[PDB]
Amino acid sequence: ACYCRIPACIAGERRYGTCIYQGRLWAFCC
Repeated sequence: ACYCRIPACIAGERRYGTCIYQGRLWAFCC
């Protein structure tokens, strides 16, 4: 399962779609 976009190990994969929730997008983090 993928989490949201947070200043973390965002590398590896980059999600194109963005999640609008409280102003926080979801990057591909695993």
